[PDB]
Amino acid sequence: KKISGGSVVEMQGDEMTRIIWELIKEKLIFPYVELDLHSYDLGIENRDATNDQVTKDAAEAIKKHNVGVKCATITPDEKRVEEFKLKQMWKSPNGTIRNILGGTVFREAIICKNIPRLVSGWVKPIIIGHHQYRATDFVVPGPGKVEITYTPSDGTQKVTYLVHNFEEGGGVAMGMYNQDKSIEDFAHSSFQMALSKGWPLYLSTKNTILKKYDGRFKDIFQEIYDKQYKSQFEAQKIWYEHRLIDDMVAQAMKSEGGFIWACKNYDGDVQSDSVAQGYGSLGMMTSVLVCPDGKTVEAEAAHGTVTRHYRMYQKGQETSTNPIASIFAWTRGLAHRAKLDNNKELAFFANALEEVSIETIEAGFMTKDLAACIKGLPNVQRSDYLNTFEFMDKLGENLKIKLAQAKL
Amino acid sequence: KKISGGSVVEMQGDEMTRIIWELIKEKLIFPYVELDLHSYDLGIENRDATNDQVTKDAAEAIKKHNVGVKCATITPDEKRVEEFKLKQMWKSPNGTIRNILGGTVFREAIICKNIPRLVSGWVKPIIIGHHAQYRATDFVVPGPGKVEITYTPSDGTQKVTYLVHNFEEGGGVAMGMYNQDKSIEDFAHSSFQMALSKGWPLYLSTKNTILKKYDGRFKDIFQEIYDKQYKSQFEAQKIWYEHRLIDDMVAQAMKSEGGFIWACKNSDSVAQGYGSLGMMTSVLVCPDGKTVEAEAAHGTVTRHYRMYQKGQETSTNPIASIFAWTRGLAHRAKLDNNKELAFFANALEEVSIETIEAGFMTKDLAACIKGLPNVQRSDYLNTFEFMDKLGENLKIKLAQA
Ligand SMILES: NC(=O)C1=CN([C@@H]2O[C@H](COP(=O)(O)OP(=O)(O)OC[C@H]3O[C@@H](n4cnc5c(N)ncnc54)[C@H](OP(=O)(O)O)[C@@H]3O)[C@@H](O)[C@H]2O)C=CC1
Ligand SMILES: NC(=O)C1=CN([C@@H]2O[C@H](COP(=O)(O)OP(=O)(O)OC[C@H]3O[C@@H](n4cnc5c(N)ncnc54)[C@H](OP(=O)(O)O)[C@@H]3O)[C@@H](O)[C@H]2O)C=CC1
Ligand SMILES: Cc1cc(-c2cnc([C@H](C)Nc3nccc(N4C(=O)OC[C@@H]4C(C)C)n3)nc2)ccc1F
Ligand SMILES: Cc1cc(-c2cnc([C@H](C)Nc3nccc(N4C(=O)OC[C@@H]4C(C)C)n3)nc2)ccc1F
Repeated sequence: KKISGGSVVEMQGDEMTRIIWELIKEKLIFPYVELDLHSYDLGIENRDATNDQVTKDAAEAIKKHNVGVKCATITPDEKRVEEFKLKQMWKSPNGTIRNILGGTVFREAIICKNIPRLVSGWVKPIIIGHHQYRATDFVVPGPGKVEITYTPSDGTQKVTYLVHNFEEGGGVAMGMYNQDKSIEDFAHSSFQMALSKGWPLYLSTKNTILKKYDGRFKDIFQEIYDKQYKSQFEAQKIWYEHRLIDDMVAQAMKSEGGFIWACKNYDGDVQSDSVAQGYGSLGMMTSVLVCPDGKTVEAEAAHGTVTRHYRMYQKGQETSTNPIASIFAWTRGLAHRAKLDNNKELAFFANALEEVSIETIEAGFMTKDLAACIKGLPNVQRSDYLNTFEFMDKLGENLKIKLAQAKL
Repeated sequence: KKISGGSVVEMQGDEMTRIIWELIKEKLIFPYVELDLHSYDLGIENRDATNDQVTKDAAEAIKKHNVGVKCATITPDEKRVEEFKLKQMWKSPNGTIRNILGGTVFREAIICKNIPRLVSGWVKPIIIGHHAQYRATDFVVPGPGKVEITYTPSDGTQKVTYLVHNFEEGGGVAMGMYNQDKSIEDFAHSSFQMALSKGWPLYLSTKNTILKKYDGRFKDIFQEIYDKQYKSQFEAQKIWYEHRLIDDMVAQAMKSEGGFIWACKNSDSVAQGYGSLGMMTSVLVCPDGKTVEAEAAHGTVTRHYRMYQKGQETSTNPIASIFAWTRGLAHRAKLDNNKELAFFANALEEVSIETIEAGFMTKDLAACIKGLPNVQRSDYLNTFEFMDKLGENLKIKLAQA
């Protein structure tokens, strides 16, 4: 009866998202899909006990099965250690996975006709790809010479570059780098994303300023395009072009959306996440780690565990947490699984669940944050929204009807 | 009798803005104000004829007289070298001026109650200043090996060597960048001076959680300069200074109503995408608190100038160019304690906002309310009709006194 799903590496998480995650599987995934699930408990109470081995095991499993779906997890800080009696302030589970699997992170917001966009003209989502987190910075305490050097590993002559001669007083200095392989893995991930979506791709740099550094990004993309993708792109009526960041900002805002934007100097936490957080649309933002093979993906919600809401849930208070970015972690993983397995039944299910989600909201049934995008952050009434469990139920009902009406 | 405006440095420019700049002086400035006008022609052909000496002299004149008002200018590229048969690709005049004067550029959008904002909650303008990557040393790493950054103090008692990266698999790129304390101090002074001038609070944003040393130094110097030199001046005006992590600042700004100064350590391209470039001012604030260079945030508007050249009707927004004059004249009035000039510069800003708020505007403003496809010929005024309208309204405002 159920749809064959195939091999999927699941990762359980923490707090409010963990609550939502189970509701998704129980009400939206499992009644219709039978999966070869390879579940890992990346909850903090199990990550500490297993000495963050569950995190390492989860990562190797995604490499093996090619499809990973991750719940949001608590990234440990000093204050969290007192709450769980933590044996160590462990690494970020996402940092660990990214270091193991590699690849480019692509962000995408979920668009609904009745939910205003920051730029009203955006009817189709904009997808942003990006690799200062690698920088080595320090204080210069007084006069002296700061130099940056390259020492070949083969014993040949080191090359010296003067950064600055501080004649009077001190200041600050830093060194940054990028590996050709990382730039190549980013070009491949971006060209494959544009083909898998049927949208054009743009790369933005400041190669007029950082002529060598950014010039290398522009040349690598172009080299990979012309030799491995130009024909495949031209046979989909789409394209690839390099843009200076200034022209790209303006172009993006005058656009209708529906393009891929490979952004070199990009701070996703700020330019996407913080803007989304301030706009009140974090619950509608998705993230997908796309490895250079074109086979390995790890899909997740761009947001965190939603701690504030989880506390109200513990304190017996009613919550209205948006589950869409969480559902879309599942739908994006299942869509990629279907692509690999040539599974038309699974490809349809992933498509139908995304549509039910968009359609329910468009029909007037939504969580508090979505109601706030319409009415204004402080202007929501209880009658404007459905709570966490109420919304999941409405999605469930609409998913049933939609799947029954599709046979014909 | 006309107002005695005093010493003002003016820089004439290029293409569409040159046409607007001359209309502003003839129609809005010269009928009410007399100036001891130090006028420099930064038109591309004059910069070429003088080997860019006019640009350096204009900057020297701003330093001497403290007030500069600048028209947009062509920055030569390959296509411009050919178009004007230039002796060489002359450097940006703005770069030359900024290099000679020093200081921080603050951008500010002009708000009208009938004109939609990107974030509707912003009912008051946000003033943004960036620290100004351009003094970096970047290179290509040909293959495996170590990239290290070293500091050697002048005495020679020490040497610290930091690993940037040990390239183990192939090549890539690397770069080194720096900031002198003086440059950070100057940025703090301009920022505190801007906040004191507007009577608005100031926020410094950095990524000090990641660049703990590099950005922590910006955080430390701003706090130290504030505590010793500005804290009492801020308390007297009931304003405040605070540091913010960039992530929190962006979220906070999105939820804000505006009316603050934002010193950014990491707008006009956002204004261009939005279709509001003609409503954005730009002001270079020197750390001395005496020298100011005011201009529109936009360029010469070449696309519109080609239309004007071909007889075709143009609807170029002149407000940002007007606000370059009002801002410079208001600073001149403050340095000289000239109530009449202060009154004039403020009234010209009010007239501008009132005219737009009464439904008399340019195509870009009409497109902001309605959207460019739905814009009908009658929804907007052309450059010249709009300038005449502002002129009529200015005469009335000034007559009612
Ligand atoms: N990939 C991952 O695993 C990530 C994990 N985290 C972790 O999550 C924890 C909490 O982080 P925090 O800074 O609060 O970031 P969150 O994204 O969890 O929450 C930030 C705020 O944005 C709003 N928001 C986010 N998602 C939703 C949603 N689905 N529905 C409704 N509103 C939403 C809420 O606003 P309001 O409070 O106004 O309701 C929320 O408190 C930390 O322990 C952190 O380590 C953080 C980022 C990523
Ligand atoms: N400070 C300075 O002196 C600056 C000079 N420049 C110079 O200006 C020239 C033109 O550059 P360009 O890239 O076109 O940048 P511009 O800012 O001159 O124009 C870009 C576009 O923005 C819109 N726009 C800008 N100003 C106005 C206005 N006042 N009213 C209505 N719309 C406006 C128009 O859009 P639309 O086409 O959709 O109508 C315009 O074509 C170049 O030679 C460049 O070097 C550039 C920036 C600053
Ligand atoms: C101009 C410009 C844009 C962006 C940018 C950032 N993040 C996205 C996300 C991944 N996708 C998307 N797609 C459609 C709508 C939409 N959003 C929306 O309406 O409000 C909320 C959210 C975003 C503004 C966060 N977000 N797109 C573009 C980045 C730099 C820039 F300079
Ligand atoms: C956090 C954040 C901030 C900013 C931003 C950019 N530029 C400014 C300028 C200097 N001032 C100002 N002030 C009030 C309104 C306002 N504008 C407005 O509403 O539409 C037109 C114009 C600008 C968006 C061009 N512009 N302010 C804020 C942008 C995105 C963000 F995500």
